[PDB]
Amino acid sequence: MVKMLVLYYSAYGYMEQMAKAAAEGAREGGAEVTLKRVPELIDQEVPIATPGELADYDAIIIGTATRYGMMASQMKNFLDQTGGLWAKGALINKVGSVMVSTAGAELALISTQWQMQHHGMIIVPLSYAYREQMGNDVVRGGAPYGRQPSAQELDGARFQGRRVAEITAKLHG
Amino acid sequence: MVKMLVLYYSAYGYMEQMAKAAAEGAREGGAEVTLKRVPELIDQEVPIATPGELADYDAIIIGTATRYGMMASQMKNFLDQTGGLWAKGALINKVGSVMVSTGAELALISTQWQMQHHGMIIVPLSYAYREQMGNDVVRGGAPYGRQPSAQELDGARFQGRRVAEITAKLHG
Amino acid sequence: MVKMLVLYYSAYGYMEQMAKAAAEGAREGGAEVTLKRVPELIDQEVPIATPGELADYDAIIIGTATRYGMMASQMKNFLDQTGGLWAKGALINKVGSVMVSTAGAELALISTQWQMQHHGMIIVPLSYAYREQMGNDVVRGGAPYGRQPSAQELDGARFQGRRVAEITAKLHG
Amino acid sequence: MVKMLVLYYSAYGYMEQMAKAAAEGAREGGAEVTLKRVPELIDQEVPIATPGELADYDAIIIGTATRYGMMASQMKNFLDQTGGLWAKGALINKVGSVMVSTGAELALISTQWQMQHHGMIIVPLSYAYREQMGNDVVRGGAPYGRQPSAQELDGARFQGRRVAEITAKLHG
Ligand SMILES: Cc1cc2nc3c(=O)[nH]c(=O)nc-3n(C[C@H](O)[C@H](O)[C@H](O)COP(=O)(O)O)c2cc1C
Ligand SMILES: Cc1cc2nc3c(=O)[nH]c(=O)nc-3n(C[C@H](O)[C@H](O)[C@H](O)COP(=O)(O)O)c2cc1C
Ligand SMILES: Cc1cc2nc3c(=O)[nH]c(=O)nc-3n(C[C@H](O)[C@H](O)[C@H](O)COP(=O)(O)O)c2cc1C
Ligand SMILES: Cc1cc2nc3c(=O)[nH]c(=O)nc-3n(C[C@H](O)[C@H](O)[C@H](O)COP(=O)(O)O)c2cc1C
Ligand SMILES: [Cl-]
Ligand SMILES: [Cl-]
Ligand SMILES: [Cl-]
Ligand SMILES: [Cl-]
Repeated sequence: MVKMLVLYYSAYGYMEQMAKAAAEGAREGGAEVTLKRVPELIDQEVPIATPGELADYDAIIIGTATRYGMMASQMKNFLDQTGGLWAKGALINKVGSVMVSTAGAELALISTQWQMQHHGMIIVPLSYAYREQMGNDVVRGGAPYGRQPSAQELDGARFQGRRVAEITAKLHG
Repeated sequence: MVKMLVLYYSAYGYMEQMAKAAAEGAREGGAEVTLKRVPELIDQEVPIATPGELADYDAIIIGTATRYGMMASQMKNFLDQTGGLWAKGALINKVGSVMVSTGAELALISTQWQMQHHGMIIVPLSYAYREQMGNDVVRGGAPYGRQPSAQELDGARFQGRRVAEITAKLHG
Repeated sequence: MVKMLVLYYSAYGYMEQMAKAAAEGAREGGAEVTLKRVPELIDQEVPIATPGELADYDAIIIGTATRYGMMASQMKNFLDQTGGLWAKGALINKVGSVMVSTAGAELALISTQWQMQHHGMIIVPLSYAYREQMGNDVVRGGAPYGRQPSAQELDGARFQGRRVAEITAKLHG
Repeated sequence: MVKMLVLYYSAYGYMEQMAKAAAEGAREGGAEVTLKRVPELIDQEVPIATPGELADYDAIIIGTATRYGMMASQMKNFLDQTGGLWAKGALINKVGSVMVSTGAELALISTQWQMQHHGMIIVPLSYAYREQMGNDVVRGGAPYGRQPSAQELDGARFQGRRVAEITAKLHG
């Protein structure tokens, strides 16, 4: 099995739920998933991650709450202490993906993906067209969509997780 | 073999050379490569691409000249005519990569934005490796010194081959 | 009186209404306002603008519809033909401001403001804190807020226009 | 006189020199200038600034060193502690400007983002003038040639004075 790290920062519990969704989706993708959160400057049942352990995974999904469109200082400060890993090129060709929350945050997405790109990580974006197709799909199936994540957002997170998982699996097998 | 499109816009021939380098590297990666340029609004021997043919490739490398840090209008206007492909989701899970020439970070971000919204899998530059290269070629006995330098061309080749191999692994 | 140009691109009539609001607000700011739209690649009573006329105004407000978070090709193509003006430095120290529509578009705002910045134009941003204060204000006054622009958005546009106008007036008097 | 704060973060002394240049230029613009640096997480003779004092100035110039194209964490962490000032709207209509050192367009965009959301009036670089400068000093008889060059320092000074005069006009 490929190993995936779901690393998140949640200020109000939203991004945590999104992260759990992504992790579940990734487990359904046949990956060994570990859920962790970044240090502070809330579910304590979730272990706190270290910057140096990121090289121990084949894929890394980063999700973070946002403040007025920018990265949360916690996630950015966490990723800033991965200079050694960068110097080694330890994260090169590892699969990565980013989730952001505004509970629009394009700048945050760009910044997080910037830090991930400079590590040489392969980036898996959102499936936008599919995510707008989803409403029509669930309408056809007989169950239309309609601070706390909706069903559509969670489904999107799950799908994202599984997609990243399968892609990683393809890259290792 | 996986099929790759090296699509470029060059205002003065720089990005054309970079594109040829990338295409060569991709050929060395065991990929079937097609080199094409976007329409205007100088090498006429290089075929002009159509927006709708992008779905016919397993991987797409986009290189563009930049103006004061932004995307060239040609490339953006070309990519703006892929609305149908987006609606179909024709480019989802296709491997992509971006080269930019003049710093032009904003252009990189915009091009990668358009490629991301198509759901394309993005392959970035190997930055740490790109600083390692100087020391490498110094150890080898051949240090690096309008027209791309040897280091930049080698970087383009490496990028192309990397994308090629990644695509091959994703399709094999 | 200071002269202001309200230049806009509207695909579906939203940004046009926002632009009219901004223009009215600017007139209330004591400025001589001219409303224009960029060429195509819809109110034909509104004159089409030329790239070279931008130097004839003390202030320029740019509003544009957005496509998946990016600038509309019309506005960008229009601003791309102002190379001569840039070469002269004709727009240096002229007051500028940007409105964007998604009928979030942070990247579009950044790009438009990028083109305006490289001309050396003085940038007047949105009054964010005031714009969230506005709801509470109109609630206190006895008239709470609640494809087609809402009352709050139009009021924001008007306020923006007047603010830009007064700032420009201060810079010329 | 209008009051201006030149707030900077320097990792290796470059942005410190740029900041001194900007402060000098602003003094020549008839402004009362205070030079300060952000806290850490080398010149101890330069006073350390507090997040809440930013409202005491008519104009604020922010200069910061950059790391791989992004904002330095120090400056961003400092500006993140101005939530109260934002809630009050204390920095609305105050004149602002940004200098960045290494291309670092993303850092410029982020810093200007934080300054914009405070409602600060933004004064950019004079780019066309900054390419005019070389030809100017060539005509004058003194062509330009880790430590900022004469052209960069002159640019910093010009920026400072420009911001100063603009602020003075906005308060006069
Ligand atoms: C996530 C991340 C990405 C980085 N990307 C680059 C890079 O693209 N180019 C580079 O020269 N250094 C990069 N670095 C290294 C830093 O920019 C910095 O040069 C290094 O950590 C040493 O910094 P210092 O000696 O000034 O403390 C990166 C570091 C991190 C943590
Ligand atoms: C490169 C590209 C990316 C696009 N990404 C999105 C997207 O992420 N979400 C979306 O709703 N539409 C997306 N579109 C579709 C456009 O937003 C637009 O709706 C389409 O071109 C037709 O719109 P129009 O009739 O207003 O011209 C994209 C189109 C292109 C060409
Ligand atoms: C809105 C705008 C902003 C520009 N900003 C810059 C700039 O910051 N630096 C620069 O060298 N040229 C700038 N230019 C000029 C163009 O980048 C370009 O160099 C010039 O128009 C001539 O281009 P060409 O000879 O390749 O056609 C700007 C042009 C426009 C229209
Ligand atoms: C520099 C800066 C800019 C801010 N801009 C905005 C803004 O544009 N809109 C907004 O709602 N809050 C803005 N804020 C407030 C923060 O988003 C945040 O709500 C505030 O710091 C308190 O949030 P917290 O309790 O979640 O930490 C800004 C704060 C700072 C420091
Ligand atoms: Cl959250
Ligand atoms: Cl070129
Ligand atoms: Cl519109
Ligand atoms: Cl420095």
